[PDB]
Amino acid sequence: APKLMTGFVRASGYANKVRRVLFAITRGKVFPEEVVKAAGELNKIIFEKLQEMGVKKEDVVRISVDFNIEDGKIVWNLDSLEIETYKKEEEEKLALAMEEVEHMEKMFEETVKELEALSDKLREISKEISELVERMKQEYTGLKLRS
Amino acid sequence: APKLMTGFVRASGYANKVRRVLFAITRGKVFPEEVVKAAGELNKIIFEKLQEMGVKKEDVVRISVDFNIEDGKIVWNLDSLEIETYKKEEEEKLALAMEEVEHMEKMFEETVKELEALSDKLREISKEISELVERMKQEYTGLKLRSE
Amino acid sequence: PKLMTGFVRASGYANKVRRVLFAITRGKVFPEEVVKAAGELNKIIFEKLQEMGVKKEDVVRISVDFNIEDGKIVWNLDSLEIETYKKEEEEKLALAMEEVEHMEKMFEETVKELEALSDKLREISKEISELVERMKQEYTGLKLRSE
Amino acid sequence: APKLMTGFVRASGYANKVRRVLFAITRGKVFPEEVVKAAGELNKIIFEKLQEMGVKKEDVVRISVDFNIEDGKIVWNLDSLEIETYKKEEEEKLALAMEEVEHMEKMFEETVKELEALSDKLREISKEISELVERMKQEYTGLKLRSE
Repeated sequence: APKLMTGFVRASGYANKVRRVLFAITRGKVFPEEVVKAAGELNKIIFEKLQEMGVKKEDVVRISVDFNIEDGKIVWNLDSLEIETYKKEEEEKLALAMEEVEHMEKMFEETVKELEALSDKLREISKEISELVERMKQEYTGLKLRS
Repeated sequence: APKLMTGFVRASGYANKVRRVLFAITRGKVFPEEVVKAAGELNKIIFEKLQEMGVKKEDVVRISVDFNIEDGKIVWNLDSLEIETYKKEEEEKLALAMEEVEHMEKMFEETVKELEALSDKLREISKEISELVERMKQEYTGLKLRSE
Repeated sequence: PKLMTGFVRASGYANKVRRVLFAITRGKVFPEEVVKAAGELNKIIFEKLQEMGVKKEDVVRISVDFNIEDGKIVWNLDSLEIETYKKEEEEKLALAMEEVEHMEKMFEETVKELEALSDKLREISKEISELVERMKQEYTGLKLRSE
Repeated sequence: APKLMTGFVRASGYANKVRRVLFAITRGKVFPEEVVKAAGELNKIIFEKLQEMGVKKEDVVRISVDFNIEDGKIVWNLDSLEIETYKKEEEEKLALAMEEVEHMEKMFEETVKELEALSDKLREISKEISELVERMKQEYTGLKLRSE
């Protein structure tokens, strides 16, 4: 029985961290659309639960839950889910450390956005090239076309 | 009334040349599907007129037809077609040129072949890379995804 | 100018310093100087860290001022200051940090994958440029790149 | 014995064609700089000779030369140099044909020019990407770097 776990994650972006782990865990087994929908459903549950524990933005949480993959759907036995909670005030040291993790992932996101912009510029060139190579075949040769 | 004319071309690769020229005079107005179809249709009509002339494959020929574009479609009155014939033995000098032409044009194809090989081999990476970026986005960021 | 690492497990403290050094200096110094300066201080730490008897599992905080001077990195060691946290004390913290390490190393594998592709690409590009030229030489009266 | 020959080529184009044929013939045997100098050297020699013959722009020529590769240089027996000329009024039919092959090859170049623009633009992204990858290595990982 496979198991999602987030480990120590600042509440601020617990939502992200479960999904991130969900993609990682189910890679290849399920379609991405399902991964988002599934994590979305759980994330909405752990939110209302987190409020019942009176959790603030700054606190650090922890998440364990079991799920099974069945004909390309992610189903979890919700009662196999457990949340641990850590008030910043109690574990001030850990709680800071977790803002540091957060900020260094926000920093990261800028880098990816850069990369995305390049890979985009590239598939663009790639298309324009491959497109043109054909346009030559047409006008300058008698080779087999793509028609 | 626009028109296609081929220019001096060896009988050997007459079929190719007419298709080459057609794309040219019709870029961005027609579709390749409609062009490749009409270029096969009109060159069959030439071929039956071509055996009718008794013209060999070492010879040289001039082709000029009128044509018209109708809602993306390609249409031509055939009694506008005009084929000139030039026997090898008569212009032994001319025919030798269209043979050297044809050879280098084929020699060119082999280079295009490698280019296509390169273009695709790239477009693979282009796609693998862009897809890896998504895979990163999903696993390592809170960024919006192709998926959502 | 001040590099600080914040909470990092003792094991990958080496990396963290350099990683951040690159970040802070980007553009201002050649990379060769970043590795040299980083390694120089990283040793100075390692030694000064053993004197305090720090295992690999413990967590640490490191702050040192430095100066960019005619393209070189100089730091006054006096400004350097190290906090040290025993796993025994912060069992909760030290886990979180180990958790980061695992994740950071999991990440390395993705990068390697990406490089693998960028390389395969640079190669393909170099070939295409190389071939495009060879076309110009054989089929055009165009100007070449050796005239 | 290696032997560069152009075949039928309009007077205007001779210059290129020989250089093109020299590259194609001596592939991987000599550095391009040598080829372009060598073609450069012969091409001026054949120009002088081409004026003596009184050849106009429109006429067609054929060229043959013997040459040998020595230590990475291209040397030719210049007395092996053999030219033929075909004034337009004599082969009026051939001259027009070689004119069309000229204008065609020029319509071609505008394409290679475009392709080149793309190849470059690409090479650039390759460089930018491949660099971005290194920056990630140094900033986000403890992997081995190009700087160790």
